[PDB]
Amino acid sequence: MLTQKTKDIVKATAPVLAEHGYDIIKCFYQRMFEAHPELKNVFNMAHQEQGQQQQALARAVYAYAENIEDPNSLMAVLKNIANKHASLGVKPEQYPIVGEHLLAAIKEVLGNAATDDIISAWAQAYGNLADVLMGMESELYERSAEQPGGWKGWRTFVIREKRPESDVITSFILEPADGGPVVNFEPGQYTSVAIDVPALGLQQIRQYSLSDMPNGRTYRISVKREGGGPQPPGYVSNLLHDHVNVGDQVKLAAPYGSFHIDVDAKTPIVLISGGVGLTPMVSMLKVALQAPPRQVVFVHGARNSAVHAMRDRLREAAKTYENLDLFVFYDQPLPEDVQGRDYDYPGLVDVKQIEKSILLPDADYYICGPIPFMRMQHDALKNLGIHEARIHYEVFGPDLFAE
Ligand SMILES: Cc1cc2nc3c(=O)[nH]c(=O)nc-3n(C[C@H](O)[C@H](O)[C@H](O)COP(=O)(O)OP(=O)(O)OC[C@H]3O[C@@H](n4cnc5c(N)ncnc54)[C@H](O)[C@@H]3O)c2cc1C
Ligand code: HEM
Ligand code: NA
Repeated sequence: MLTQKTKDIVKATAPVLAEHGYDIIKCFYQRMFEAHPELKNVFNMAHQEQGQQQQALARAVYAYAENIEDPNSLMAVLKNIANKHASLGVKPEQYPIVGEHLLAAIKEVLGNAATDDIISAWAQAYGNLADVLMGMESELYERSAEQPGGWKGWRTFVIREKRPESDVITSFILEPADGGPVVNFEPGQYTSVAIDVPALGLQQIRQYSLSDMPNGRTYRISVKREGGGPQPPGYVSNLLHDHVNVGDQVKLAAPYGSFHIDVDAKTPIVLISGGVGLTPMVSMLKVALQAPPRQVVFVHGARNSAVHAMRDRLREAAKTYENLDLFVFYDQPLPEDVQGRDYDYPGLVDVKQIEKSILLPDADYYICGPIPFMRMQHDALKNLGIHEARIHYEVFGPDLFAE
């Protein structure tokens, strides 16, 4: 457990670790994979643009420093990570390995700046976070195992049907190879597909949202073909499209993810969507509009009228359900689009213009859409005094630029 002095060192040096985030992880991967090549089967071997990783890593460091004094908020941010780990199959025995190589990388990259007190402070941080995560992950693993149709680790599934949806999206209907029941899931949750990639000679793992509603015997995932041209094609999405066919088998993780409506609660729900179309959003919409009345507000952030399927399905739902408010934003409306009728406000979703409508007592906020969009709204809500534990966001579905 961290003493106040230790916490002060972490807070004072976070800006420096953030600064070298990308160089640190780059060196970390290099060291760890030479010592433990087996771990390449769990980590994503696809290279990402330096600029984006740096941003993401810097944000992670600042998030820790910002919530280190608030255990309630820290646990909130950690539960999203615990779920991702459970899906990937992260084990307790792997924490010491990651810790060693990560600390060696920090010391190497920081050079002079890496004093003895700084390394020890972050070594304690790592140890504390590892302790907490392992426990949370242990609980998740345990809960799944004891669920009807649940399991731990990988379970083999067979592709029953493969249905092309468009020129880039294809759906896969999966059934367990053992023909037994499959554990339920909540819309918003995902599974992880573990598959060998010939080009790499390694196994790779990727998450995919679970489509529709649970039926006790099959799952459906919708996969968008990634990459091409300027961008090197994605490994798993193209592999699934071109080389995984009806009859083949893949390994799946049991459902995980903290992003999903709590159908037990009776508090208000605020949904902020920045591009996600009817997939699997109608499933989550259904849950939100379930019995009995719950105060629901939907904020649809679209570009304009070109694609307006989600916009209409919503006005359809808003027409019927009484406790439902809908707002539409167009970041680049058309000449034929006129405020007050085709939409409510221009530009990207700006919660500041509908504060009266979203500042509901005891509300939970669910945000989906592009990653940059989700971060933006998350931060906007924090500025309005909303607690971390009340903000929920996650990559949801095959196309975050649907409408
Ligand atoms: C919780 C969750 C749910 C998800 N749900 C869905 C879903 O329902 N449907 C879906 O389609 N996807 C979903 N995803 C995304 C999915 O997990 C994969 O990320 C996606 O399929 C792409 O994987 P890949 O193996 O094809 O690409 P990777 O090989 O991982 O490549 C990733 C990207 O990097 C680009 N790239 C590759 N090499 C380089 C390089 N050297 N320099 C620069 N750029 C490069 C690739 O073109 C691609 O765009 C979800 C993700 C999460 C976290
Ligand atoms: C105290 C230690 C740890 C912390 C704080 C940590 C934190 C994180 C964070 C913030 C993410 C991204 C979360 C997200 O995208 O939602 C992540 C991803 C990941 N973590 Fe953990 N993690 C820790 C330990 C581990 C360990 C021990 C392993 C196991 C080998 C591991 C494997 C992964 C993998 C594979 C990913 C996915 C990204 C990728 O493929 O590179 N993590 N971790
Ligand atoms: Na070690």
